[PDB]
Amino acid sequence: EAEKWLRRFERAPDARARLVCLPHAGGSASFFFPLAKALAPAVEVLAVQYPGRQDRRHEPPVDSIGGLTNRLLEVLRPFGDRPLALFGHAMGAIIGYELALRMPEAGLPAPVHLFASGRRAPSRYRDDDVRGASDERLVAELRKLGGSDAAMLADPELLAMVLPAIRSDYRAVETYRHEPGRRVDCPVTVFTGDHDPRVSVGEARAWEEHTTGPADLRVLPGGHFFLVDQAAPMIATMTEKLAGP
Ligand SMILES: [Cl-]
Repeated sequence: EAEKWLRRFERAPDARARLVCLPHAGGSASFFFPLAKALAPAVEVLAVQYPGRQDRRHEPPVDSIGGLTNRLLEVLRPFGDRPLALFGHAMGAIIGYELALRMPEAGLPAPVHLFASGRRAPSRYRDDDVRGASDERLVAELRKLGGSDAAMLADPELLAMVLPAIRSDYRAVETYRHEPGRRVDCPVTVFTGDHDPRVSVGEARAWEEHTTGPADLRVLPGGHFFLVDQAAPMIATMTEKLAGP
């Protein structure tokens, strides 16, 4: 079951760290294929494939962020024989955070780093009536990813197969409620787009309130999907953070 959830596009047997990579609500494991190539051999990428995406399109979407986290903790166990860092974008950032919080009590060594991309701090909310994604937002964000994910849009048969799950997960993201007063103990490095309407700089810096460790905010040029255009400076930052304590 572990490799149905986790895709290893580039084996790196001598890697000093594994990086669990969690996509946004629309995204699939394949989004992270170039990162896997980029980070190996020093870091081994484990790209997460949520139920309902790509090859898992026939599976029902998860019941909640809580449930997804529960299921992912069990899946990550076999991979705990080396240090785990988490990278997540938007929805993925939330799950990354919840994983990080739960890992030690679940019987995994504490994560070595949390990279939170394109997401306001877990304690930060907005009174904006956003309880899910509009169809126009959903499609816009798929197009932005390019690759196999954007390709679905010219494939209405396959799009029909994955839409229910993607919609459900966007609703999960807005139904999400953090546990107040919790902090991870690992370093948190925050990536955010300078003109992302969904994440303000204050909201991004507020991740410092969710760790007892160092918090490093990096604002990069771009919107909600800045990470596509800004992969190089991000990868430079990630490789350095993961090359030391
Ligand atoms: Cl999302």
